[PDB]
Amino acid sequence: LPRVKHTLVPPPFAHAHEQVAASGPVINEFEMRIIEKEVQLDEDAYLQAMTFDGSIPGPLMIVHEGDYVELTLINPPENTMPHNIDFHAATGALGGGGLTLINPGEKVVLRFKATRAGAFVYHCAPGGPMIPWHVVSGMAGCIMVLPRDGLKDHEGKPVRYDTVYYIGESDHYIPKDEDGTYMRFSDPSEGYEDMVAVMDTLIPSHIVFNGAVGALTGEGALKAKVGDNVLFVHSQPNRDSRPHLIGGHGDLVWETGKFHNAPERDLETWFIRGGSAGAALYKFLQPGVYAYVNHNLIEAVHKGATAHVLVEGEWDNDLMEQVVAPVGL
Amino acid sequence: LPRVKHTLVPPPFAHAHEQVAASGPVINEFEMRIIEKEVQLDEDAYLQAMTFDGSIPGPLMIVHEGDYVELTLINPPENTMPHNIDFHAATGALGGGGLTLINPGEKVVLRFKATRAGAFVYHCAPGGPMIPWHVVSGMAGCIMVLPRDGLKDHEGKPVRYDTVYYIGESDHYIPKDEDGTYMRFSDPSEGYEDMVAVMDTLIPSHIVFNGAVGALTGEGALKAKVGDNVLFVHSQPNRDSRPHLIGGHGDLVWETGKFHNAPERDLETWFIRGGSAGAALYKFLQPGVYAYVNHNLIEAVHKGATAHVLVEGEWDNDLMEQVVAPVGL
Amino acid sequence: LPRVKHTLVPPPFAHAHEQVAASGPVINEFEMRIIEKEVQLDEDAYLQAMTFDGSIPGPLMIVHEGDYVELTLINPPENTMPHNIDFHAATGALGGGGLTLINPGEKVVLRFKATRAGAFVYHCAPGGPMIPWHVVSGMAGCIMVLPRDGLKDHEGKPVRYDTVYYIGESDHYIPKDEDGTYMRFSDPSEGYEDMVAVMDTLIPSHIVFNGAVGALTGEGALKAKVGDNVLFVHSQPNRDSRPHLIGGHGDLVWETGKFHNAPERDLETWFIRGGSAGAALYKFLQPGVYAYVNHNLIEAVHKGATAHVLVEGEWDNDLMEQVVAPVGL
Ligand SMILES: O=N[O-]
Ligand SMILES: O=N[O-]
Ligand SMILES: O=N[O-]
Ligand SMILES: O=N[O-]
Ligand SMILES: O=N[O-]
Ligand SMILES: O=N[O-]
Ligand SMILES: [Cu+2]
Ligand SMILES: [Cu+2]
Ligand SMILES: [Cu+2]
Ligand SMILES: [Cu+2]
Ligand SMILES: [Cu+2]
Ligand SMILES: [Cu+2]
Repeated sequence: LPRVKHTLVPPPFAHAHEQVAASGPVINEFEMRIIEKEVQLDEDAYLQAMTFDGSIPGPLMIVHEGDYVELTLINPPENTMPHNIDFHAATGALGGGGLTLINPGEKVVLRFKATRAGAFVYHCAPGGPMIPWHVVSGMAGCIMVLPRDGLKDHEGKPVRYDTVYYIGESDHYIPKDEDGTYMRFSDPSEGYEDMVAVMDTLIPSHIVFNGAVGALTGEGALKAKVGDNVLFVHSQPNRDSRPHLIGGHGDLVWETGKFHNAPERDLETWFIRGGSAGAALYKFLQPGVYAYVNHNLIEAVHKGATAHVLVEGEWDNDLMEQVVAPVGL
Repeated sequence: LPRVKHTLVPPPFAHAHEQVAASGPVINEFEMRIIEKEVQLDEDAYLQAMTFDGSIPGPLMIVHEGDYVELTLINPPENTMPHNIDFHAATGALGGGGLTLINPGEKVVLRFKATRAGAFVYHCAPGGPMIPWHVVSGMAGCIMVLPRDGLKDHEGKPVRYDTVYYIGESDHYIPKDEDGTYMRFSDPSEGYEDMVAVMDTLIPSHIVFNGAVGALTGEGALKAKVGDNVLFVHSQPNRDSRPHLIGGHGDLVWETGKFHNAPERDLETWFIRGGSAGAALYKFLQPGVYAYVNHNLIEAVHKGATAHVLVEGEWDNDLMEQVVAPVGL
Repeated sequence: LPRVKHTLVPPPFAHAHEQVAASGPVINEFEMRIIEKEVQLDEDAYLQAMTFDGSIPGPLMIVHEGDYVELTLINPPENTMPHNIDFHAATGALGGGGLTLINPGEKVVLRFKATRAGAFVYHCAPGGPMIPWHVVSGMAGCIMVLPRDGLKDHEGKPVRYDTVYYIGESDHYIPKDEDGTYMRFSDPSEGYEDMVAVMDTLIPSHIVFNGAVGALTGEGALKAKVGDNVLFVHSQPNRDSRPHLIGGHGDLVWETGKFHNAPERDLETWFIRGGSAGAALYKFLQPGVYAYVNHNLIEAVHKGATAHVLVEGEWDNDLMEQVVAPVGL
């Protein structure tokens, strides 16, 4: 088999790829470096993060069904924790968790066959209580396994996207000092017991896209043009989400994320099961600002789960028109 | 195009309509008036509500796929807030939110084309933090866009309902005084900061059908007869629900709510994604009292999410029979 | 019609049955005894349980679509509560609830026709507030109604399992003494008011498989061999779950649980709606330890929702291989 090396791009973007496989099965080589660091979630709020390649989420990997994935995972010596990786895309050894546990200052190389098409979470899962703590510290990402013959719709005809954005949603449990302010810590372990108490309540303090409140707004706002077919791949490794495109729809949605399943059409809001990634296509019809949200609007607005899409193009009054502008009674 | 004016009926009922379109595409004219008022949720519990037409939920609008909807929205001068409307049925301008923001004492007229069949939430969404607050104050409703050729089942054959009921479920976050009693306020704004703290916990104090605990029980109990095919359209603008008909089933269920998708059959309980409306048909087989619930039974019973259906007709012992009555051991 | 008597086996196992019906419609006789008892949920944590046959969940009953089910339900005189049973599999009388309410020291015999294929919750539901309390005390179980002609896949071809395990997930609301320790009580009623306060927060203290933390680990660990097609039937009577097989997938999944619906394939995680039971088949490919979890990993690890599967067989390096073992940088 040919081998193909890849250079990962941080989310929400995607490394280069073909939808329809150019070749026969290949071996896909990726490398990631584990990075522990405090990140800023919001104006007043920080997280002792544990990341794949410095990002929340970890970067998107793309391959085709029946390729192999061979990943060099590196845990640099300044890190304080063992770490590993579980690919939900993979068969055996706890998704690879059982074969990839590395200490600060080790590497490991795992190969699995991508026997199943879909977008799949991958996350760290060291063992027992370390499993939820590491995930809720940001250590999760997504791999997308495209059918060899590109995407097909509900009746088997090819559909093609012009753009893919990877939206990684994550819940976090930032504990608070006696004064009601979020706590800062020097390292993750110092934060461990107080994070646990928050985690036990199952109420996230933040729920964010691409690692921070507003990360996908302002300078981070996603971009498209009328007529673009955009694929929105959305992961949530630990808790449910109900993605909605305000002003738009899901044209084709695989909310359970697996491309050989029939997608649903015309959805207003769909459902991402915690522990999973889903995918929705939408072809933009109208220019202007859109917002992509978790539709528990408390989660979208008070917790952080809002992204913006800026869309240029010609407006169509047939689809919508302000007939009479805001006027006195 | 012909224009058709409609007189809205408050939920759970529906204004008059045809399932199969009588005509070609038409323009559907609706008008609603925004009403802010304290409503009573339960014996000891009140809400500073913000409503479309005085009801929680806002009334059901019905049209056919490819019609237009032209809505006059009015915000009377005694109201204290700007308000707007986002139709999830609509394409562009944040579902119409961006073109319908009106101050107390203004109106606006929005037209959109109903290009997509299904039941869809519509809700107020003024901007930022006002978005979740206004929704959780009751400002949401549903529009149903029926395929031109009526409803079809999993294999494309026509199915027809004899009755539709619109069940609008809403979560609310009523804050409490120091003594553990729910607070009352003079206006919504006075309640804003204390409601926010409750909202941040993501735990609703109430979760109600048609605006109040027991609203669809007693005098409000829904009604049918053995042999009636009833469509139960169920909205939840902000939080998930898991509707179940006790004693019954969903014969055909579009839990994501969009009629061109294949429905599922024989369901015991289905799932309404927060931010969405779904629909289930059931043809009654047995007379007697049924309960329609959110099947987190804590939500159904402690929070308010229970409705009753009273069904008359002949009992069938073949389906169920008490073989031996309650007798001593 | 023939009558067939059954001897129930406690979960996670299943009484003997045929997948494809041996005979024409029959009458299935079952008997269960209600048992109230304190059970141990975790090292430091007990529940005033109310059970069908002494187990959480109550045992799995299996029949074929169009059979009848005739159940003798017995409430022994040492119990302190009335109790009843609602089969979600059943049509009329609140799933049988309305015809089966028995006092301590009575029995009742209910017959219903199993007109609908799928796995269905059955639970106690005495009336009003007793409904959620009795369920969250463990009184729920599952009945599985197999199509007469066995299971079929997405395109109608027969699929056959070698093993079925019934995984019953339950949320519990164990209140705590002033010192932060879980309370013990002498009887359920003594615990009623303090459990209620916990229930009102909607945050479970425990969320367990087969009635206790670790119940399906260690000596309880599920077992299979490479090449076994295992059916995992998973119930949750009151709250949602997101089952995931770590190291595996759902080959065919009916997450809403009803076998005449098309299953989805290749799922990483699926969704069990509170108030329902779902089913997933998986044919093991790799030997070793797997974990079956609720993929809110806080729920899986901090709350109790983890089971283990121990699988023997030959390892396949084509599916996965540790290319380079854990080595220094
Ligand atoms: O396949 N997107 O360039
Ligand atoms: O319609 N977006 O909340
Ligand atoms: O279409 N119901 O009268
Ligand atoms: O079966 N109704 O809770
Ligand atoms: O049908 N399992 O022996
Ligand atoms: O991939 N199991 O958390
Ligand atoms: Cu880690
Ligand atoms: Cu996982
Ligand atoms: Cu408003
Ligand atoms: Cu919305
Ligand atoms: Cu009971
Ligand atoms: Cu039930």
